[PDB]
Amino acid sequence: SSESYETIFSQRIIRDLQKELVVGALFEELPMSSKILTMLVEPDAGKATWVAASTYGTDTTTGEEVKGALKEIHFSTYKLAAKSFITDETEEDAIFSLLPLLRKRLIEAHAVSIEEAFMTGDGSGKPKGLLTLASEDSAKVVTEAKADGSVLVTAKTISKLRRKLGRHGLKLSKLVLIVSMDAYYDLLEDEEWQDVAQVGNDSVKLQGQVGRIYGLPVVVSEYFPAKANSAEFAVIVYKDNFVMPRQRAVTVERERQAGKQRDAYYVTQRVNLQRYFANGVVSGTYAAS
Amino acid sequence: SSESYETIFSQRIIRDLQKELVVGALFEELPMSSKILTMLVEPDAGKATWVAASTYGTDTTTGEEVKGALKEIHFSTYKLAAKSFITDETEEDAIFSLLPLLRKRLIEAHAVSIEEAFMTGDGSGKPKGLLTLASEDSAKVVTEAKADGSVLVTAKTISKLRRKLGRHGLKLSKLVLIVSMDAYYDLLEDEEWQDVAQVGNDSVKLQGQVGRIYGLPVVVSEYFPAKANSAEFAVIVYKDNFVMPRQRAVTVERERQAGKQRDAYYVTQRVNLQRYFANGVVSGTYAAS
Amino acid sequence: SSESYETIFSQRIIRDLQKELVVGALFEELPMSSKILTMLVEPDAGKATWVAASTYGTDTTTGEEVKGALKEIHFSTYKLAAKSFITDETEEDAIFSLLPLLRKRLIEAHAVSIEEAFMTGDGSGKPKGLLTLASEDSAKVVTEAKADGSVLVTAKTISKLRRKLGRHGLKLSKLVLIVSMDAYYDLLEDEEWQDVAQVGNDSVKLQGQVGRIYGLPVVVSEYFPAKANSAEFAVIVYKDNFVMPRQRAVTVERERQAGKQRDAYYVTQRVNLQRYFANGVVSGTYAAS
Amino acid sequence: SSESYETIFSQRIIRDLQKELVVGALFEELPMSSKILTMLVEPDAGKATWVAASTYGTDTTTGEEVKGALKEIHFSTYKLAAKSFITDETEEDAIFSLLPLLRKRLIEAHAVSIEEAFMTGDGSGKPKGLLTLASEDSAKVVTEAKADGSVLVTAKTISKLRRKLGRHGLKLSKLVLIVSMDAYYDLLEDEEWQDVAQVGNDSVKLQGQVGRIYGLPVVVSEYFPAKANSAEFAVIVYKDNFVMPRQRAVTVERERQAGKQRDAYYVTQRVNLQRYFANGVVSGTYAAS
Repeated sequence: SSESYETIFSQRIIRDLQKELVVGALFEELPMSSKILTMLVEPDAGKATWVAASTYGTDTTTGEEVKGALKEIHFSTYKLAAKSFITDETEEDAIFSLLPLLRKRLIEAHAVSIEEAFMTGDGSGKPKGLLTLASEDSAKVVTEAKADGSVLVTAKTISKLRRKLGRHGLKLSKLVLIVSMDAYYDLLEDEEWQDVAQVGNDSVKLQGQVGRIYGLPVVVSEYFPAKANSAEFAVIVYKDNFVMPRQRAVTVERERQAGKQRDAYYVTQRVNLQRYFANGVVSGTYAAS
Repeated sequence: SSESYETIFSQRIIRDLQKELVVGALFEELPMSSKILTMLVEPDAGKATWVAASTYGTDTTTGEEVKGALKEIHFSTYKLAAKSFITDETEEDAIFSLLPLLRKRLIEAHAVSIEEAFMTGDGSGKPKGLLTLASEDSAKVVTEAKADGSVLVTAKTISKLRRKLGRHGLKLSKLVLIVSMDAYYDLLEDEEWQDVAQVGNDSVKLQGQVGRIYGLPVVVSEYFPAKANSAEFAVIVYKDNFVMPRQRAVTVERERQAGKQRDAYYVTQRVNLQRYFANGVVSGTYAAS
Repeated sequence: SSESYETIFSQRIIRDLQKELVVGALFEELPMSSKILTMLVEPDAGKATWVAASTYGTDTTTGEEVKGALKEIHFSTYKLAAKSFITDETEEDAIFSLLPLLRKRLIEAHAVSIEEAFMTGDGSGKPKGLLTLASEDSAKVVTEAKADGSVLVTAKTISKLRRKLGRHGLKLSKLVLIVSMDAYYDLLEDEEWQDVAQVGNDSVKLQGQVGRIYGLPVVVSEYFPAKANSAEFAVIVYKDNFVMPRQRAVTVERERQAGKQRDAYYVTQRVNLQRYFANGVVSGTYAAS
Repeated sequence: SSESYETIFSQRIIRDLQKELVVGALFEELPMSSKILTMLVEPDAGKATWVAASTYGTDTTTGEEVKGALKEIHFSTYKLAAKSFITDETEEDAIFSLLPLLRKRLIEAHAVSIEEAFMTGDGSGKPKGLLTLASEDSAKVVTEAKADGSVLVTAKTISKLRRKLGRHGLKLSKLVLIVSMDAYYDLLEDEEWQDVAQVGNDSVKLQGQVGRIYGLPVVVSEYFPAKANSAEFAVIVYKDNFVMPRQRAVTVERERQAGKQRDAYYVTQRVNLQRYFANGVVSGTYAAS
């Protein structure tokens, strides 16, 4: 068995085993099944639930009241997908060892670029991605940090960030933060360490990553491209905004020629990303100015 | 058609299986069946149970003597419904495995709403809430920590109110304590810190809640409003104070029509959770003042 | 029905779990067959029971020698019971779950006042009370403390009294300590720890009690009357000085009336507190005089 | 006859026990098989696939995106060994078995040289010391520890080193570092211990090599050169590149006699190491600057 049925199910074993690279794929693994997944619920927005039934239980105010709502809420995927160019006609030179040692390799780049597009993706070919999203959220809190000019890397920006989002977003459950390593090195390697920047392990016995800010643990890995202009952050509630539609099977369809001794290698699971709301994150900013 | 009667024992059973929030969502639970479980009893208030009964015995002060007692020990219930359909009308091009995909979220909305109604609450339709309890208990004598910033994150507060309720009840079974996240970091991974909440299991040993301050496990659960003023404690013994007359085994009310682009699955719950005695809970305190 | 032999069992097992109040009594609880138990021996309050019996057989001083200890070794326990009564009218509603969840409080507050008697009681109706028996041994010898005006004794008195029944009490196996909670606040949270007070956990090892001096587990409070004139300490070797004859395994009888539709139960108990010899606890004073 | 056809197979098990030298050979065995081991493939430059390819899946920069890449996968260890001998005329003291005294330090010195060569190797015959490998890349990046003249041994140094690393590297997952005891001697006996270096063990639990910088079980050992210039650290992830290619199992080569009272136990070795790519570790400097 070669490019057939042998380094296949361990590929998905890796692919769940690499859920483990998570610049923010800790998100709500919606396990999709058919396709046009489409609930038409009302949001978890605005309530305030029942008067538990008697006479006129707040019968003057209000009713329904805000949104609410009915978004509605349709989802599917992008049939997300991978492929492994190598030399395959000469693969029968009796090794079977080499090749799983040649394996793993590409689940890495697979999931990494997957998360890259998952935070930097246009809803197009790949689904949606944070920095597009937070950009099209108009979330450039312009510009409370100032684009490498003046290293104002405290938390006041993050403070009114949290207190902008605190309607919708909750308080510190979980509420998260994906910065730049430059922003890291601006908010770690300092005395500030506010509430926490150091160390954000610190105990540990809880889940997340390097760094904690104000209770929010911190993520880096820089898909803002560097210096001055993007967000430098991703201050978002890790609950009230975003789930992860994955559908079902990745499959390692290792087909044949495909010539030049480089024969057909293909991997493929429909996954996606959606939320239920308006914004998760106001961040940066720190932009062109 | 589904969503009328096909998955319900499902929902009640998984609601049993995450009735599981170690904050109040288990307590002194009475799986009730009356509408109002009423009695007129006189528990541990007044007596002086046996006394010597041979010579003199109860002849001067005071007769009743003080409380007492009476309440009366009624136990109504509180109606904890939800009301989230989805439109099954044309969202039906073979879905059905959405029934193993849709649900789940809804009792999560239930139990979060349940707890936040549970700890702060008015008795009107909810029970009267435990953080509000300490407010109407005034169990909340200030100050013992200075109001978000240079907060004396001690435990002599704890010890003082500990024997104060040990004037009420006794000591160290259970005695419990619900904290803020502000009190989470403010008394986890500070120095000393305090009595004991290093480690934070703190053994773990017991039946289960994170932390153990001489027997007081540490509940964040994050519903204290910060802003310098609230408690950041909840000094109570559980195993004295407050029972849960928990009423009904839940039926959803997956009602069909409700037509014209919709359906109707109202959901339900009925419990009650009731003060057993007098003043058996303290909190904070710590406030802004 | 209920109020019956069927429900004494969940009304009598409460004794088994809360005879266990570690607040004032721990002895070899004698299991009694007869009632007015008595031995006729003279215990070893003078013996010395061989020289070898040798070439001499101790003929001169003295002729008995002293007491003795022919008391003679009597026992005669004490009936102890609250009257129990439930709403013996209203429930024909088969609640039952009720009288579990209603009481376990009668055995309890029964035991509460029982230990108020145990610490403090003139011998009739109760058996022996501690501070009343302490009020004959000159246990409250004058003085050690300074009448509620910054009282200064550490375990200084404890060393003195520790010598004073360093007499035929050895040290610290068992020999234990009860104090007051006023004594828990004038000494625990002192700096002392004079060998220990603070923190007195001090592992927490086997059974033990709250706080510890020198190894000795420590109880406080209530049943110690404060008012500066007291024993605010209670030191004794439990093992030598005092024991529990306990006769009546628990009977409560759930015969009915008792009229006015509320009927009759009775939390009968015959146990007894008894000792042997002479002065076996010295503790206080600690005066107001 | 011993040292003949027996202890070789014991030398097998000792070579399996001398897998265990927890300083170096904590990499990844490639157990090769023909002679040289080699797959055909060009290193897959650009993959980073993710088959979108919806429209022109990025049509600008670059178009490869990486020259080239062909390094490549073609590997062979060498004829590595330990010469060994004794005079076998003088273990004839009814022994036939002083190999419990004799070998081990054989196998010690074998692996001692081996991991020494991983500190101090040449790339041909021996593979490589990594300080060598530190040198070629100009990973010796200055100025950090000043020349052992006011040594600026900080982790801010290692922070800029991670500013290199944690891009293509991760953060402390897995990631490692090998020091000198002089290099540890600023991190032994200090308070610095920077964001985390504490301390050594500390929990203790996992691979816990001495020093725990941001959770790095740090190997000291050192067969570096010391004084002013070396690599005081080794900011790496072991799991980045860096596999052992190895060949066979054990072979000691026992041309026995060989007279002149000297044997020939040629304790071979057919293992190796190379990395896998380009940059893999920064360390130093810790120069004469």
